[PDB]
Amino acid sequence: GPKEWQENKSWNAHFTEHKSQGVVVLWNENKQQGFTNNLKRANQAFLPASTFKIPNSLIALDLGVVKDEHQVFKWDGQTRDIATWNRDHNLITAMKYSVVPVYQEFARQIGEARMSKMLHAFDYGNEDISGNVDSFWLDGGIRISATEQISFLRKLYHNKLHVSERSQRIVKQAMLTEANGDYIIRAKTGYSPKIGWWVGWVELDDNVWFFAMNMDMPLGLRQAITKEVLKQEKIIP
Amino acid sequence: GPKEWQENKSWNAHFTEHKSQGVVVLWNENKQQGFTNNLKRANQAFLPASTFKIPNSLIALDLGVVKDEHQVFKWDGQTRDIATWNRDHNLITAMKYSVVPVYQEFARQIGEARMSKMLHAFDYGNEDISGNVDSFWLDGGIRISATEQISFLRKLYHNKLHVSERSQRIVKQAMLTEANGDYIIRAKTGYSPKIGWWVGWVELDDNVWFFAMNMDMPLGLRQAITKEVLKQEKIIP
Ligand SMILES: [Cl-]
Repeated sequence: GPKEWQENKSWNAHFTEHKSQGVVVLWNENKQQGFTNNLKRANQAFLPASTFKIPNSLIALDLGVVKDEHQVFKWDGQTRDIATWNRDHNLITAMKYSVVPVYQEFARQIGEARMSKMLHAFDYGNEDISGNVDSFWLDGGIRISATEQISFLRKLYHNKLHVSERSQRIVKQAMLTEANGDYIIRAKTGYSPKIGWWVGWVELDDNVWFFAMNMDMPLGLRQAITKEVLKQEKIIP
Repeated sequence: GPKEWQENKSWNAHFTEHKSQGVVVLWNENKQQGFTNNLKRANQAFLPASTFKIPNSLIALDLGVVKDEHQVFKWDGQTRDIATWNRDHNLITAMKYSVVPVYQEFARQIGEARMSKMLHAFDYGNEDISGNVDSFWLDGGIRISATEQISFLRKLYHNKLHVSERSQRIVKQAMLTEANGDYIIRAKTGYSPKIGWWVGWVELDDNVWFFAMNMDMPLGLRQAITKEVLKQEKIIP
């Protein structure tokens, strides 16, 4: 009978087209079935990089480190290389522009004990915050696979994570990336030197498709390759 | 001192382009200043038509008539003129396709006493539900102006309406109409033979512009005219 996970290697063409190497993982929520071009890489655990802003946001909200999505976190006045980082931000814009220093301050206020407890409660990756509490998702020991990202995102979608419903609704709002009359994408990018990510889901009228992709050494290719797979599968026009 | 409200009649060109007549009202949240092509019409009261799905959704959720945005309201099997109505819906798709019969069922469950009490607590228009409990926003006594729509929407945006924060967040999610890297639109269309509406807001990185437009005897002109004003004011590209 049918399998929970099927391999579709025709998606490799979308990586080959860009001389890229990576994995796309899709989960059809109605059918309760997943699809990927590479089942091995789909289960390979990598640094989450800025995809960690999803659980980090949830924890900061649930503990009151972030009061709501409108609270302003003032620029500390240090000029950094990414220009959009050198300004005041709220939760919405800090996630949109992947503003690392804003989330590093969240993480310090959360603190290591609560961060580790919350990641265990979330069943998140290898749950390992070794390193600095304000950088482990960038250069420490935490590792999460694409299928583990799907599992985490499905819990978030269904408000099943062990944080308040309010925290989950606000983070799903902050994840909003694109919407029109055909679909809604809620997602988060991530970039580290060796790995780039895009994880999230596509809401349709009568189904949800969760996705998690990563690729070696990326940036716009993360969304472009993912969208080529979504188009091939007729999920988006 | 500066004016809270200013009239810009140059926007009339976007109406007369289509041999149309109406009002657009804009509110700049950061500046606390409003702009309109027609100050008198901005404050005249009209039937809300399907813009009433915003307060109706809020009330149905707060009273538990609708449990959440996933609850399915099955098609009653009656083939109606609008094809997208002849199917099962949840709150998200019922608002997207303006599915009148789903919301009439909400209104019947809410009932006259609780509907009137809620609209009073919302300060919603003339607070008058005279007419049929399940059609007064289409052919009964309720009236609201464009500036009153703005004031109601600002309360919703800030979670200041009387109902639970949860109900307000769910309805703001259901109002999602369009999103990209430049802006987010949360809005609701309204149509009756007499009046057409588009009300909502545009979220930018560091500001939000509320809008309410109505126009005589309409359909796509509602959004098209509003966007021509937003483009003229450099709110959207
Ligand atoms: Cl949203």
